[PDB]
Amino acid sequence: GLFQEAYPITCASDPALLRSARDGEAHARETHFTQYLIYDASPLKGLSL
Amino acid sequence: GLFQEAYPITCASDPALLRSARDGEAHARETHFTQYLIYDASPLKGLSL
Repeated sequence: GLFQEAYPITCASDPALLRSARDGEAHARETHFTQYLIYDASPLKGLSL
Repeated sequence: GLFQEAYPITCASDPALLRSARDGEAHARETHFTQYLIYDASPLKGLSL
């Protein structure tokens, strides 16, 4: 409410391309032909869940 | 004012190429067919910001 912001989380368009989330964003597949990923950017990044 | 110089920052032609510059210049893509990338050369390099 104070910042008027909203954090994205670990999400993509394929369960195929969701596989490269369990290694961090080092080699996370951002983009195949249309299939797009957005890594987690949040206070909740890197945490237990 | 003394050196008459100008430091280049991390900049590239493709957001394809920019993603590879994030984790260090060891395996960063310098260039492509006609695309090109400039790694950071600056007093600011290595820093948090």
